[PDB]
Amino acid sequence: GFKQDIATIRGDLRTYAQDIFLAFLNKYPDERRYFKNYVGKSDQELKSMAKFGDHTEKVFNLMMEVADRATDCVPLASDANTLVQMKQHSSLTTGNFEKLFVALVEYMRASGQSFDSQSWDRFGKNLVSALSSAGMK
Amino acid sequence: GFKQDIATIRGDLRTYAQDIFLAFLNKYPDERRYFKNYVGKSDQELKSMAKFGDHTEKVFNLMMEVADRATDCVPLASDANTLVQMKQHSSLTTGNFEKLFVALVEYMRASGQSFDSQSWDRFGKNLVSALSSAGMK
Ligand code: HEM
Ligand code: HEM
Repeated sequence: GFKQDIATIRGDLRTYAQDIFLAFLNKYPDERRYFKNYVGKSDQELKSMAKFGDHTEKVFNLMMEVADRATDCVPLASDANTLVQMKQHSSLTTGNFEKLFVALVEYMRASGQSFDSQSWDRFGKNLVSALSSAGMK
Repeated sequence: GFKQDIATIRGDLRTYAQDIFLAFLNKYPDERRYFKNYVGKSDQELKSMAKFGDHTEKVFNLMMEVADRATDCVPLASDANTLVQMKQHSSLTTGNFEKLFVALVEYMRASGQSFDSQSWDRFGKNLVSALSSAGMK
């Protein structure tokens, strides 16, 4: 289920983080604009970039922490606030977060693994509602 | 579902509040110790006590608001905080609340209405979880 999924992703965090983030960037090309050093690079080129692996891993590490702290897939208000006031997110709207989770859910469904995709869909929706109440447009 | 259940209970609150609270007290006789004037009385006698109906209704008026304010059966941290800080609850532990929901879920399953008993069970567990986080033993 949801808790096992967190253990699965953490077990090979580097791999899952890179593949899911690329799935996100290629599904929503407009999103790459927020990350100027990823522009004009193929998937393999990015997988070779030290900063790419490190950053994506850090993004997913925090996502897993938030997911582990949640109750019945509902994130803590404090975690939502933390994501909203991070300077790196100053610019962002809930729309950007919805797209990430759509790509994440689609990735899980398309993989071979037995992820609890329904819970992740729920988690993403609840997280987006939480960002909204936290003041994100 | 859960949201419709809130509307159903609100539509005949006094009746539902008394029957469920009576179900609670009769399943757990020991819990009546927290309510001084309820010992040694039959159900019909309690229902004729103005104080019994007035307080049970107020208890359910608030319970429905907490449920209404919840996201995915997960109550707001602030509502959990209010329940723990209420002076009338200074001597309670999460066990008392757990028993109340066991009785409430049993009541719904035994009735003939189409209540979403599974959701109320989840709500009860998540609320107990929230009470513990708010400092309740
Ligand atoms: C709830 C999901 C998300 C989490 C947990 C998260 C987490 C993080 C973290 C921890 C960092 C700092 C990285 C470091 O330490 O170097 C970061 C940076 C950043 N995030 Fe997020 N993020 C999320 C969603 C998003 C979304 C949806 C966007 C926009 C499509 C976004 C855009 C950025 C950008 C532009 C940076 C700075 C760029 C960089 O580090 O190269 N993030 N994020
Ligand atoms: C989350 C479920 C609960 C809610 C929303 C709730 C709500 C309330 C409210 C609003 C009052 C004040 C009523 C007034 O104005 O007189 C009250 C009083 C009280 N509650 Fe609770 N309560 C809950 C659970 C419990 C439990 C599980 C117990 C322990 C069996 C309990 C014991 C009491 C007592 C002893 C009083 C004061 C005695 C009395 O009013 O006659 N409550 N509660």
